[PDB]
Amino acid sequence: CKGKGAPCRKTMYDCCKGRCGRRGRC
Repeated sequence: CKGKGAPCRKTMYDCCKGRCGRRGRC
């Protein structure tokens, strides 16, 4: 999974601390 504050993938909610944000970061 991704990390909070780190640029996640605009694919889905891969963030380990929530979902991806519109700003490109979780």
